[PDB]
Amino acid sequence: LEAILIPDQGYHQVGPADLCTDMFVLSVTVAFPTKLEQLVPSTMKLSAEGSEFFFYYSLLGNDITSEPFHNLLSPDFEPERASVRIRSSKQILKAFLSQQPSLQIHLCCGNHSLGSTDVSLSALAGISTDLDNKAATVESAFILQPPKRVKQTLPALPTDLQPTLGVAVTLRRE
Repeated sequence: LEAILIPDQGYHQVGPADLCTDMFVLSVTVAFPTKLEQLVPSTMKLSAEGSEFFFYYSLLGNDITSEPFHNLLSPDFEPERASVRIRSSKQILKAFLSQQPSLQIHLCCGNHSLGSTDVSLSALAGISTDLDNKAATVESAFILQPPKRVKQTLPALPTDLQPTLGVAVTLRRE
């Protein structure tokens, strides 16, 4: 199963076009970054202003970049939503989402990743038990991790203040 973009119609076909004809909307919201400064080592001194950061992920092969921000201590980040339209059948779409790799969201500087988190799209498929009547949403604050630590250190506990990003993934009929 693959999501084929129909450029003139602005949706992605999942399944046979003559059998799978229902319209769905898959939305990703990113919001409320916290403690992003902890993704940068304390021995790396950034100048007060002049840096530009943003968030990136890929949604069904579509590149999604947030508005830029310049202060890791206070991103002042307005919540941002991206949505893709999908023409499929309820059962085919769930199977497709169950086979997808995790949604990977990066804190970026240029083309460098300062940290990333994974959001399970197969978990969204599992809770999509009532799409005829209610949209299904996977939502939480997800922990951001830097790309490469040199040595193993004592892991942070889930109760600890770590870099996090609010991520909500919602699936519904159109």
